[PDB]
Amino acid sequence: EMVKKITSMNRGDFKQITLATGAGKTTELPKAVIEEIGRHKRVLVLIPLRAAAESVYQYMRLKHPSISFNLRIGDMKEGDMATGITYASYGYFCQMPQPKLRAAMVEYSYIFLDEYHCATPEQLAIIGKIHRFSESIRVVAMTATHPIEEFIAPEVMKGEDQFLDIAGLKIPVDEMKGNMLVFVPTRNMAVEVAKKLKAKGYNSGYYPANLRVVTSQSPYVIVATNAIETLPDLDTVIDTGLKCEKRVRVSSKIPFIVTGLKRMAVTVGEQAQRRGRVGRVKPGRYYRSQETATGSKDYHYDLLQAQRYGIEDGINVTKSFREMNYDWSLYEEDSLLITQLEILNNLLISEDLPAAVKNIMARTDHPEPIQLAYNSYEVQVPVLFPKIRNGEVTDTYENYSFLNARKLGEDVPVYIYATEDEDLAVDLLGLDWPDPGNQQVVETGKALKQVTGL
Repeated sequence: EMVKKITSMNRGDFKQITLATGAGKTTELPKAVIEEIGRHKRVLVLIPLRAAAESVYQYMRLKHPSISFNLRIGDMKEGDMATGITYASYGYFCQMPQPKLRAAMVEYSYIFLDEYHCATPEQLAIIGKIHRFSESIRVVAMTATHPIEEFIAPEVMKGEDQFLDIAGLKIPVDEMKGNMLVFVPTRNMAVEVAKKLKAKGYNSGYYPANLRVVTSQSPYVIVATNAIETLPDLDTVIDTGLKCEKRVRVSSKIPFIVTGLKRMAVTVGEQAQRRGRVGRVKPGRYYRSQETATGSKDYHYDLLQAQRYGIEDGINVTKSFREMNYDWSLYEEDSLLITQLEILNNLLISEDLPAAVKNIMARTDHPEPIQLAYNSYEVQVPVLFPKIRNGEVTDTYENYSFLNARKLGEDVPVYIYATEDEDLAVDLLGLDWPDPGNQQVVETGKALKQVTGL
């Protein structure tokens, strides 16, 4: 039925498709579109995960031997002209330079965007990069967006006397005749307060081989992280409603960009994963905490990692994102931070990147190679900041391949981009970030003070 909606479209129109019925919104809708449009025509489907693109590819070449199917999760294909439907990852087209990306994308009758709501750096790069020639393409963006009892589990006050201590959540002792699953933010608590249940008397386990031995005996009470990737006869769910995910702080004073792991609330979909862990077998329970699960995923960190894919081509990934989201209306905007990340994206690409630094990004194991690109405007040698452990300065450092870095000492560098832990060392060692020495970063700073005021 939605086929004649999709087949109304000219080159230069976009549609958002909400419906996600059956085991394949991304399987059945393009099938129906290529039935109507013809097997002589190439159709593109873009899937976040590499494995999901392969899984859907295997299933569709099996259910449908009349229609041709193609997989693109690896290396580039030059002059690629496969005539059927193509299941590809976003990372695949993220290899492509802008002439090649254009040359690839105009060759399709339709381009289907699957699970745009994940907002991975490869996703935000692609969707922003294709909107640059939005006039030449037909773009369709689709998404997904037994009894369970609701109680907001109340927070435990310090020094307080039919309840048990579960990381500051009030859950009754009577619910320890069942089988319960604890969701926690810190990668540390799932070792510690999971040990505590065993130190209280409750049979417990953390986050494969250790899981199989733990799962068999009862009562079982497990503390776990975000691993949907079901469960042996799960009775009850407890949720702290929080997670540990990356944030980006922007300031007009050095360091301009600060990033790191932070305790933030989950989304509605990410909560539905926690709400939907029990129930299917028998009517189970749900105990969340007193924080609102957000409507959208806060993507601003991934948007920063996304800027890396615009450097070689000279594309402002953040500018390209802003305009795409004005036309297509895919995501929620924090106007101020988006506006702030843009001026930094003007700094990032204001100059040609030095050939040496352009090598280091490609071959290193640094989790944030973008940090090297931002700091190259002020620093010619990367700086090893002493690692922070349990909020305190250590003697340990990060050994990252190809960095050729200088250890901090007391010499504090002029950094445009820093980490919370790097910023904390400078607080705690009793030290100060110096002022900008390069005028282009001065210019960016003046601009960021201006855009916060309004």
